[PDB]
Amino acid sequence: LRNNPLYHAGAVAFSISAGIPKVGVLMESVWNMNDSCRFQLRSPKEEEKVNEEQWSLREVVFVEDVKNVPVGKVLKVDGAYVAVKFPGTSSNTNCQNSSGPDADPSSLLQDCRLLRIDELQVVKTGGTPKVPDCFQRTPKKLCIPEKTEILAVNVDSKGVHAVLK
Amino acid sequence: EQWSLREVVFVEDVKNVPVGKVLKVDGAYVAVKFPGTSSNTNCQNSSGPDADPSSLLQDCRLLRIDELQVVKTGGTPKVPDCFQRTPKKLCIPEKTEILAVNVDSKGVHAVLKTGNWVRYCIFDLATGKAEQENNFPTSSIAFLGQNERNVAIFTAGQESPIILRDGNGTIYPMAKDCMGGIRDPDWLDLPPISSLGMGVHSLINLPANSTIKKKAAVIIMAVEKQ
Repeated sequence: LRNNPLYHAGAVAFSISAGIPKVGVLMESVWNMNDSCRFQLRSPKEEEKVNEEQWSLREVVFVEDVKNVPVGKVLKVDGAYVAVKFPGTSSNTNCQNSSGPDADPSSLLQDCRLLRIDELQVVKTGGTPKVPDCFQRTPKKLCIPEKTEILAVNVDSKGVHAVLK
Repeated sequence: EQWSLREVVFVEDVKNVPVGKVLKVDGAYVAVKFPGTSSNTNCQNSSGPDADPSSLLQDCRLLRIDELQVVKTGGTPKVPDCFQRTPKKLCIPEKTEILAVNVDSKGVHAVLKTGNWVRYCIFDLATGKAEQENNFPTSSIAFLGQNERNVAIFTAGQESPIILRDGNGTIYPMAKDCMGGIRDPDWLDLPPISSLGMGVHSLINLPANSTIKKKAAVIIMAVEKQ
């Protein structure tokens, strides 16, 4: 879909409140980084509600956009419209095994979304557009002034702090 | 051939009014299986349980909901038939006697007697009423002639001219005036006609560049020898 959010429901993130790092699964699609969204904390339906908090994305750091960036196979094209089978479109979560030859062919209709061609973006051999990782995997050099001696250093979210002689 | 719809009569609005069964609804978009949408005319037997599920997709059109109309238990909207299957009465004026009648696409043509008066009448089939009625400029007795049973109003067929006959067997020389009335009789100096033939004939024997049109009325006159 062309109208992709910044992060999708299901992305795993952590928030550091009260010094407790809390790990939670994003419950809704994020459209702007200055908003606040609900996260279900993860290690007859009250237990499902008991572990949601709403947090702002400043506080939250996404580890993974695990899922829910939707890629489907175009099963038909017609005029301005298209039929596309995406993973997870079936409201019947209990139909995870109808991949047999006896799959009621109405189920394949139930599985596919009907959209307009202009609402879709073609996925090329490079995969879906990756959200850039927020972990600086490799060491990055800092611009140390010349002819200076470093007496002490430390770190914080604010950046690097150092005493220079 | 390219035909002007004015001259065409549709016999039966046969087929090609496609009813589809809605197979899936997705917000404002829908998938509908309509008959004859499979470009593979050779898939007429894939109605088995092993029917490749992709074939069902190939068979159904994708549209928006606003482009569709629900078919109710009365079927598709019938185009009204152009053939008046049952007899329809015409609005005949009271106290009139009918001397002759004939037909054409223009409607019904009849000669009506009213006491000592004689009138020529054209009837509209939509309303059933006379579209125009005119008294003859000649004496009514002269039209009634020696034998009123001889009165007639012959036509060549469709799109035809009209030939009246009086009670003497004479062709009555009709013509409209510029007021919509009847001009003085432009006499023909003709003997009586015992019988007259009727029909329309093609003139395709003509060259395509002819000024004479590709149609004509053919009239055969059994003229009496005086």
